[PDB]
Amino acid sequence: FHVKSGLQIKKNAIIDDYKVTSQVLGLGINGKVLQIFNKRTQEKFALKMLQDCPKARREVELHWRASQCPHIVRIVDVYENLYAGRKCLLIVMECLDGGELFSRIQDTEREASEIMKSIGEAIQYLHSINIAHRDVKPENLLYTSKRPNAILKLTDFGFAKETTSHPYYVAPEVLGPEKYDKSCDMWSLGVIMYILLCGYPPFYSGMKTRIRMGQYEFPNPEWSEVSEEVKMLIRNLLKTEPTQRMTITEFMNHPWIMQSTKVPQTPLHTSRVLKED
Ligand SMILES: Nc1ncnc2c1ncn2[C@@H]1O[C@H](COP(=O)(O)OP(=O)(O)O)[C@@H](O)[C@H]1O
Repeated sequence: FHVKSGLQIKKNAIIDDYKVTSQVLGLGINGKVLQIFNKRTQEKFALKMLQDCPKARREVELHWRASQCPHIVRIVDVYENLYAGRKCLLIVMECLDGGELFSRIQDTEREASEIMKSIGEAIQYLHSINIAHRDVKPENLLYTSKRPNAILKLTDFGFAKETTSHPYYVAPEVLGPEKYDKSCDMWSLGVIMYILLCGYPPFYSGMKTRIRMGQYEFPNPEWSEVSEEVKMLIRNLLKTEPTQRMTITEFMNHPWIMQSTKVPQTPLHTSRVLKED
């Protein structure tokens, strides 16, 4: 009987259990994400502050329900305190330090693969529980440590969304209509995989067009040493039509992804280019 705990919105002042500092781990939509310390254990953690409101509690739940996944940043616990006469939602997160995906990179095809593989997993799990991130951009991919074995994790559920309301032989369609399709998630993947391998994004900067038109290239030299197999994989991800685009399940099985170990240590110009513009 495997069961994890349900989420609990703590009401006591976060200050008693934690020690909040002025350091800024970073900025964004909701504001500053401060670095905090756990008194009794003295470990560092990220603190996110949301206005308490229905939409917010939904996000938090989704993320908390997905923290059981290795490659998703974990929510240690959440508070509902009173901030400025305003009822807020304080979220404590494991503190990722390694830095954003591309940074670490700039600062082998096989490595690019392995990276794609973990991002894939972050998505496979979310989807396997009916959730679409819908904001899988590089920025939201931080490394745990600076160490060489740091692990990659996806974060930010400000747009996370439930795709499911309300017979061994029945088709997935019949199971019911679930919209908000995660396809974009698979698109974000292509973009990322692209950038990794060469150092720049597929669609450059009438860009909104080149996209809708779905017109890009694997410019030489950059892609001169890249397999048509790897190339073919980007294409099925970069399909302009959702329903035509590859599935997360089909991605995790594609050879390049499923067998990183056995993938060419062919160098990539990435860092260089990545640093050039
Ligand atoms: N758990 C974390 N560990 C380390 N840094 C974080 C963490 N969460 C957020 N950050 C920093 O704060 C910024 C805000 O991140 P994000 O989760 O995307 O929230 P939002 O997009 O709503 O601003 C990130 O770009 C990052 O630099």
